[PDB]
Amino acid sequence: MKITAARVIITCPGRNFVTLKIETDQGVYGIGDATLNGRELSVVAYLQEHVAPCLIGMDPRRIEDIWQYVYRGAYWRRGPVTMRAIAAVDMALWDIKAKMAGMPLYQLLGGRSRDGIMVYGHANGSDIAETVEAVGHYIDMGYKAIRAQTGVPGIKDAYGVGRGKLYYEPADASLPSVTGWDTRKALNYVPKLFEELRKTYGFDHHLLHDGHHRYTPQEAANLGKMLEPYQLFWLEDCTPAENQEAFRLVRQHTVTPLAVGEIFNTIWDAKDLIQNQLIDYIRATVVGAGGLTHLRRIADLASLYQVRTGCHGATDLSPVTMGCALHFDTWVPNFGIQEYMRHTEETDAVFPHDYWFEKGELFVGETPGHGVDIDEELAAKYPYKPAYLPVARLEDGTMWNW
Amino acid sequence: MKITAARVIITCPGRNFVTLKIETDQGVYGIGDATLNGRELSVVAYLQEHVAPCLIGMDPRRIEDIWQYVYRGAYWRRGPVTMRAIAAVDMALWDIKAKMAGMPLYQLLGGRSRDGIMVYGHANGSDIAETVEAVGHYIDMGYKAIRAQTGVPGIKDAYGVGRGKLYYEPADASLPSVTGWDTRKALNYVPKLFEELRKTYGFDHHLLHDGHHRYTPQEAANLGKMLEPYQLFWLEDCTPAENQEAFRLVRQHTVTPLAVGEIFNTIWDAKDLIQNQLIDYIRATVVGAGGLTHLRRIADLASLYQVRTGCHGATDLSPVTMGCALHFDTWVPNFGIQEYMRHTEETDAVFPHDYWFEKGELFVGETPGHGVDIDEELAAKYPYKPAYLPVARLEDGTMWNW
Ligand SMILES: [Mg+2]
Ligand SMILES: [Mg+2]
Repeated sequence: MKITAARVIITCPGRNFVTLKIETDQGVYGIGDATLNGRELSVVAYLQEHVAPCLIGMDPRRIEDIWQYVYRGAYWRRGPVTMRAIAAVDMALWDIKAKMAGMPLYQLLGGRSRDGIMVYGHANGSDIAETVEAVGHYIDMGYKAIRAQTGVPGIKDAYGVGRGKLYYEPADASLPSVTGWDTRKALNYVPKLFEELRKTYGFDHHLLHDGHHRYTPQEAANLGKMLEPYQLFWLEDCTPAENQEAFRLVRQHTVTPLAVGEIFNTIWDAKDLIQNQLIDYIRATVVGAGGLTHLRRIADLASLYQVRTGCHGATDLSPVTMGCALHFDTWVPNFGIQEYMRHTEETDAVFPHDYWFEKGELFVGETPGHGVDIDEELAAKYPYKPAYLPVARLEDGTMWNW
Repeated sequence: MKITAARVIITCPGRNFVTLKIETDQGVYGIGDATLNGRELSVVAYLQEHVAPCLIGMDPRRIEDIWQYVYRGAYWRRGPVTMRAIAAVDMALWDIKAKMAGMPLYQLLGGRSRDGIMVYGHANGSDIAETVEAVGHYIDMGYKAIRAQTGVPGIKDAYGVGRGKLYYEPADASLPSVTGWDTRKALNYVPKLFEELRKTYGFDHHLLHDGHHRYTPQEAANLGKMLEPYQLFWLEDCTPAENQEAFRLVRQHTVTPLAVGEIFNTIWDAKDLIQNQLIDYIRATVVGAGGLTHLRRIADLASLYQVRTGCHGATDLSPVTMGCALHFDTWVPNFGIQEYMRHTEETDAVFPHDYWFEKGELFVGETPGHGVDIDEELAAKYPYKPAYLPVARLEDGTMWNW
């Protein structure tokens, strides 16, 4: 059999989503997510103008060969745009293979290792009081894990605050919004949030915090130690990690669990963080890090050091990615947790899927393939609309890490 | 002053080139290269649909701030497409600053450290005999350094062979050409090429060889040792380097100089190769690794360990890049060598530049800015044409590294 077409579909049912649909001369087709928040059209071009033309005529059953073809063949390796394109192709090909096998994707990966998939929700407030209230709401709904983010007095638009209740939509403008930041103000406030959360709700629930690249290694170590009494599930992306040695000082000084990786796109971005045992959870995703084919390798390397998966799951990852992520989560032995930000009703309608949520857990269905599809007619009713992620600047104007 | 427009210009005067032109309300403008061979339109979209809109209204004098804005602001960091876009912006802004300062770019970087810029040419042949003849031609022309690449009996289309005499144009087709490879055949043949070159021309000339990612670390060590008697200037890209530990075995076993980096896009791709002293020449370029702003940092880190610059200089790097590269080469203290593949007459006409070639050396002119400009009217006469880099497969069909 052969690939007859590899079409890119763009839609904005609440926010932008890019999808690749690989069609065959056999009839069966597969789809994959290619969404890169804030730079969506670069992937559209990468696929439409370069990768797709090469796929025509190839044998879609050869997932590994095609992955290697697009990865090595690009010559210029790795990268956000590059790997999003490769991930889209990979997801679509596994979708096709699962459909042809007549089994839901997780069965092809090795079968079910668990029943439900534990997730964490997103509690945010303008201050500690409001954030505490927010966590209680998730506890009431039956969530086992909750991420808590609070605004900080004196800081403009702290990460994860004021852009949704059951979700967080950062890309809020036609041009990047500028947010503020001050480390000292945050170091003096954040620990108090978790102190209050434990005083109010006890220690039964898993509590998470996203440091969102704001701290230096020493500052992350400082914050990590200050958070130890509160037993967090994890302190995420505490410091920029292009330099994988960045987590060394943090790991040496605190026992607060560490997580990182949502912005990683290849195993090469995390091999040292994993092998040097600097993290507890790897956050790489199916769409961000080259599909099931590559994410499997990242998860396996992590398993050697008891590092677990903690897949990123914000709204900018389409339901196609969540479907693939849940099949992955259902099988992977070293599963840790799955981030779950709820999509809009319009998004769910455009991307019919076989996965549901109940009492703090996500469940993948038994539909052959990854269980997700795209209603092209409905998708066409929501035109693309430019939306950027914010940028952060220190009080003196210094460009920082949002 | 403010940026009034950031336009992307596409042209194909012999091959594809993408250029960014930043215009200001002051009148002065600057241009930068954004060409990514084989994936050109992905960068066009990255710039046109995402980055350019953000640049409007910004102060072009703030080179560092804008670099940080586009680098950190993208959120998804690093990458071939990402850094090509950033490099284009950076080159254009330095072009503007140099013009405003009324000085050729090298003066702003710290002034002249040398007169001419030593380059190396590209000698290739279907076999050793023809390649030897080719090296002699470059020696006759006054070249001080020559890269020698030979076809290998039993191997289909060895790297750098059969696609030009004074240059090598890999992107030779509407779809990726498939070349063959066999390591044992090459290991048994390549050393003989250099043995013959030294027997024929002696040891006065610098001789280079591009391993082009074909070998494993152990095989590169083997080849490196076999090449020692011939005193090569360098053995380049001997083994894939996404894993920076890949050069360890090679460095431990041979004293043949090593070079790597044409496909790198950030200092993060080379920090360990440099700090662990695994290479002698870093090949990163102004267009591949984020402009003058970032390449300067890469060169400086290299200098700490006496590693020198050996900028990649194939035809897919436009004259805009060569102009910036020569200003960089003229100033940088740890300059090693500059690769020089000649552009077509049409390309030189579309990109008027003040640099020239003479008896083995390139020279940058004194024109304010980086000395290069683009004739938009002429550029419009050469429409974009899809062209891909080849892929390599082993004899059994295994996707390999071209
Ligand atoms: Mg995060
Ligand atoms: Mg090379």
